[PDB]
Amino acid sequence: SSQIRQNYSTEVEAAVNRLVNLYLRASYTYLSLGFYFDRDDVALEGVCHFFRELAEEKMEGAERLLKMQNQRGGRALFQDLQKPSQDEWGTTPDAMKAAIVLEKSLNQALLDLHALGSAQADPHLCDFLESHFLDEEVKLIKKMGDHLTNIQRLVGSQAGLGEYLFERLTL
Amino acid sequence: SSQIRQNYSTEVEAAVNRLVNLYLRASYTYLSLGFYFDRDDVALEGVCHFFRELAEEKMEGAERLLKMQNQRGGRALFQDLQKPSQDEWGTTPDAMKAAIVLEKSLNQALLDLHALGSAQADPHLCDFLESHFLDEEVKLIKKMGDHLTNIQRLVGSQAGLGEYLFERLTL
Amino acid sequence: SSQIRQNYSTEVEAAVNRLVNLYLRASYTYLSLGFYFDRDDVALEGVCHFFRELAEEKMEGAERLLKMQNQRGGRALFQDLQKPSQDEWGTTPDAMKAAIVLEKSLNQALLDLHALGSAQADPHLCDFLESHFLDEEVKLIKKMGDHLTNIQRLVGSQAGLGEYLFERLTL
Amino acid sequence: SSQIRQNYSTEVEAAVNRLVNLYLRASYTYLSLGFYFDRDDVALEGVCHFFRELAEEKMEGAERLLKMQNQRGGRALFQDLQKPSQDEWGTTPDAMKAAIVLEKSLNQALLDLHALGSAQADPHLCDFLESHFLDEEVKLIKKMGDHLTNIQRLVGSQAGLGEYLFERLTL
Amino acid sequence: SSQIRQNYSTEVEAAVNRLVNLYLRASYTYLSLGFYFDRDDVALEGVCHFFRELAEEKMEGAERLLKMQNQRGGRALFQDLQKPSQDEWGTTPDAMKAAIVLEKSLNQALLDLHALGSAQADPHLCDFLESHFLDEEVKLIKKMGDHLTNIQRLVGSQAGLGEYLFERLTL
Amino acid sequence: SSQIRQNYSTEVEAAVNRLVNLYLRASYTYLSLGFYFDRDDVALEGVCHFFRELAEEKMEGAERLLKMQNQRGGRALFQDLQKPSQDEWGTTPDAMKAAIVLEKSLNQALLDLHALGSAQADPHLCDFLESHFLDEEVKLIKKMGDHLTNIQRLVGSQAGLGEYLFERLTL
Repeated sequence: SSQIRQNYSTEVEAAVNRLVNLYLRASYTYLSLGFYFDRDDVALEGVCHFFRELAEEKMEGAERLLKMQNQRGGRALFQDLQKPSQDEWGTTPDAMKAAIVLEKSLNQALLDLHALGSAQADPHLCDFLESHFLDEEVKLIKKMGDHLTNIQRLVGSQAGLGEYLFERLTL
Repeated sequence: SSQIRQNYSTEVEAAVNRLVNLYLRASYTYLSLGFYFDRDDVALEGVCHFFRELAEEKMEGAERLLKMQNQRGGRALFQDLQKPSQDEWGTTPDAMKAAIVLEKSLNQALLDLHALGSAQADPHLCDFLESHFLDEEVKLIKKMGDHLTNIQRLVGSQAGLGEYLFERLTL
Repeated sequence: SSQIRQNYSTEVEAAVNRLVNLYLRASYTYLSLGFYFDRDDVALEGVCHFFRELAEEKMEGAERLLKMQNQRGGRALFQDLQKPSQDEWGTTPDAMKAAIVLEKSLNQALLDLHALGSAQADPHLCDFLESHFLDEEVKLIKKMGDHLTNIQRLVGSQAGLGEYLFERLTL
Repeated sequence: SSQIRQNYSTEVEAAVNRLVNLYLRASYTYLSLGFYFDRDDVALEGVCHFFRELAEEKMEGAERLLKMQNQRGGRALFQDLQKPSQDEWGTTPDAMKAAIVLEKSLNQALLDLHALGSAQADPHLCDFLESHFLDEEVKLIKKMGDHLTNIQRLVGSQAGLGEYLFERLTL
Repeated sequence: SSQIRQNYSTEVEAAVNRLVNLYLRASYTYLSLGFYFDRDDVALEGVCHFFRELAEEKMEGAERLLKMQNQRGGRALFQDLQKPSQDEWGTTPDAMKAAIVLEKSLNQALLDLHALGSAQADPHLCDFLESHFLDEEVKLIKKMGDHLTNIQRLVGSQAGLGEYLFERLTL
Repeated sequence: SSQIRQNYSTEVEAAVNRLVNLYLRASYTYLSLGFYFDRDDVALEGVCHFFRELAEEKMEGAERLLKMQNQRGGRALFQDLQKPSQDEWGTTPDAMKAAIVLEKSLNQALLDLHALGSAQADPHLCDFLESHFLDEEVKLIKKMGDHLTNIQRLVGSQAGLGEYLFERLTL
């Protein structure tokens, strides 16, 4: 029995492990999305950079969750990482929609975990998630939504031209 | 059919994809090894740092392989990542032995791939692997072997004392 | 008989002379491509600069080959330089396709020479080509393929507008 | 018909194209002269450097002519480049004599072109040639003549010693 | 049995030990050549410095080979060092010829070792030799050949004068 | 007969040549001792560095002796270098004892040579040895004796632990 563990439920410990898996898998998805936009027959460098930076941020989220698990006296447990949902990611709007779907699923897991900690009366967990995760998610999702609106407006006009202009002038 | 692909076999393309998977899985193993040494009941910060730095280096290897795949006109394909072989990693000597086993398996995949490129008369592949991978592996494995010899010499004497001294004065 | 020559075949010496000719002729082609984009009725300065820089790089390749020929004790022999294949180079996509064709032909001569040195057991030649030529070619061809994909996407939409935008925002 | 072309004869346009060819071929000759003095059995580094620098200057002359052709609304047209007149260039005095012969032939083509522009009442051409070409030629030829006199004086005495001393102390 | 050794043949291990001996003996030869040119009745300081610097470079080669032997898990084994082939080294041309003979013998041992590693499918060895040894040898031998040609040209004229001039103005 | 030689006996000249051989052989011994401590199964980096630095110092001693031989008008003569007395050097205390034995043998050769110069009334030799060799030896031997006492005290307690601590905290 842990020499430091206090007010830390087995349910929260398990939930944090699942969330690590979800962050790792999102990182993997972004690695894939990034290298797809690096293909010579896709060739949108700004889009590649966008998603590769997101891969690093998700990996950072997982590491932060793992650090907290140990701080609280929980034990990190890792599961297999399922490969990303697609091998090819279509056009800029397809990939940005996919990204928002992924982020919304992360945000919901965060929200579920926050509801669990609140039901378990775990204020440290609730402060940890609010400080480092919940606002970062809101801000990123807003940014993605802004990007989708701009991409959609551009590719309604002329699809190839619009995609090029967005990568050049926004990304 | 790729506008840039030249002298790049389907066998090498497939082999490079498998090697990416192997590097990603090694990264995952090192993340696990690192956070285990971060546990309040293990508490060897130098050892944690050692393995967490290795996680970053393996992730860097995977990214470099993916970049080359695209440079050559191959298509990156990702598979599921199997979880690390253990959930708990025992003592410093156990973990360092595990690390050498893992690295030796990476080095053999690199050697196999180099033999394949040589049989396919792919000099770019052979130069790529020699420049960025084969010497890094030799140097890392030597470093690990040096570490194991020092840890074994220390924990033969007095196991807890020896483990502490190694983490403090070498790592 | 040369006071320094060792392990350097007459076949490799001849092949290196042919490759110098091929590099010189590529330089000439790029000079032509560059000044065509400088015409008042073509007027794409970024495209001119792209090809004029490539003319300098190919001339650098020839000089490096000549320096090695002398280092090894071979004798540089020069042949007539055939003029470039066209007098006028059409549109940006036409010129970029022509460039990829030229580079792919250079890369194949490099690959052939590397196979010859390997059959002659000439490791210095094989290291020389890998270090200074084979990776530069792979990277340049990837860059060109990226450019073609972007130009094609732009000129599918609206050809003049697309060509202008590419020269302004990528080149 | 060119939107910018004014007072620019078809005869001058053709003459400028021939002169580009002559400058390119002189550059080629100097590349050859330079790498000959780089041979392990010739080994006069100052002489190599002399001629390799001249190769760059002649290439610069060709580029300047091509730029002016486009400025005036003429169309650059390239022809085959004949290889240099020799494969081996003998002694320092032989090579310096060859250089003066080549430069005198360039200067005469410049003089002929200036006489053509003057007969065509093309003052821009006449100013262009005077500013960038005619005085550079006079100064270079004087320099070469100075060098020949010094080399001849030295190799009259003792030929190998004299050649070494000139390369060391003048070049 | 070595905890790190992988893909490293007993034949290569033995060959590397022989090459260390060959590098050490070359260092010894250059020490001798250097101090001979330091004699009050020889007195060519530039020549002394030339060979003493080469003694240091050969010692560096031996150390680099020994470091790699240990990196790979081989065991360094040292043999007696035979004294240099001469006690007195004649004139500058005699000593430079002797140096080229020695270097050509080193280069052939390197080439033989590279052929052995290639037959043993040891790509690390092959990359190690190419990176640090084979090009250094080619460049040094070219330099020596250049020096011999210059010395021979000078001492054909007037032997003492020529030897002095070479030491003063080249070395 | 030497234009500079004065008060320099054939006996001293011969003795200085023998001492050069002894210094060279000590250098060789230290190279061996150094690379043994570099082995992955020995792995004491401080000890390696200690002996490799001593190899350089002994090589410096030999060079200084050779320089003086020439200053005095003597002729350097080199003999075969016998390999070091062991291929493997045991533990830190074994190697430090071996080092003291070697240094004591060098110091005795220096003392013998000083007694010879004094019997030959060669004050320059006697001052040369006192200034650059005799005090360096006394200081090095004291340092080694200090090291042995510390190593012996440590490995009396717990041998592996003690050896590690000495390499970490003294070397």
